Amino acid sequence: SQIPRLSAINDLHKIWPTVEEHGAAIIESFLSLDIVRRLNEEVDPFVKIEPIPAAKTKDHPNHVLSTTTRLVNVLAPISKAYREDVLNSKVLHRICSDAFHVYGDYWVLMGAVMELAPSNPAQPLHRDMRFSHPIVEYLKPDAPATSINFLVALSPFTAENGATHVILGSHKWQNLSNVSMDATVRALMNPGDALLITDSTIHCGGAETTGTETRRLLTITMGISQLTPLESNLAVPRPVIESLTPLAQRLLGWASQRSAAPRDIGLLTIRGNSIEKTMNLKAEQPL
Ligand SMILES: CN1C(=O)c2ccccc2NC(=O)[C@@H]1Cc1ccccc1
Ligand SMILES: O=C(O)CCC(=O)C(=O)O
Ligand SMILES: [Fe+3]
Repeated sequence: SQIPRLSAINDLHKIWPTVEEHGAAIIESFLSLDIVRRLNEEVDPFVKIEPIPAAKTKDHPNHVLSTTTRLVNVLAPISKAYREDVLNSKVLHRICSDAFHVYGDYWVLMGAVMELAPSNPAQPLHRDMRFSHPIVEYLKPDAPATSINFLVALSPFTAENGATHVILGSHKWQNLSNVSMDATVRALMNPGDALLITDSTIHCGGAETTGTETRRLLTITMGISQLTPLESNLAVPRPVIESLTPLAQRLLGWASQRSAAPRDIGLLTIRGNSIEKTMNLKAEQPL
């Protein structure tokens, strides 16, 4: 049984129901190739200078990722394509509002480019969020997913170059005794395609077997606004913030947030008023 493949335009309403049922779907042409090109060009130098995940100069080293992984997050100050095109993706927002409506507003838990060096080994099969949000393990097993992960190919995903592994249905597994690479299927994808999984989907990056190809992806973990993002936009220059849409501002933590509770009293408010109202935060002011 293979990962279902859906069109970003044609099949839009089918995407989240497909993930909710099977734990994974491939969104074909999630980002256009022109956006992929621009993202790539804009993040390239930051990828090249990024040290190892656990670099000694970091005061929050990532000890989990392999030394042949590079991960660059807080993309808004680096990439116009990301902060305009990606953060405003209609497809992305329709899926997130489909996924998160029971909880409320959602935001970017982390937007990162990952680049894997040739011969990068397969990651251990895993669910996300367990090195950041242990609260998630305490959720009842039937609780709606509180985060999801769009793994967007910025270069080709093939079985040979380490395309992601997923276990279909594994987001509903309580008993993990059956986890093995035996149960996986691959996300074979063209640049701009996205693999969409939930925080309970068991998955892993694949083994890069060519010894030559450098695989790159954009991972967008979207999560309910009641959960703290893994990354901070607090240091993004205010001019950059004020060039965004209000929606993009909210996604980066530069706006207040709402839950779905009928009498919701809000998140990140100030004596009854929003961040953006208190600070008189402008939007869509070009640089
Ligand atoms: C550790 N880890 C990340 O760094 C990561 C990277 C991109 C997007 C999400 C994310 N969150 C995570 O929880 C993963 C978990 C993991 C990663 C590699 C091997 C085993 C487990
Ligand atoms: O490399 C991949 O395709 C998967 C990345 C991943 O699962 C993670 O880093 O949490
Ligand atoms: Fe993962």
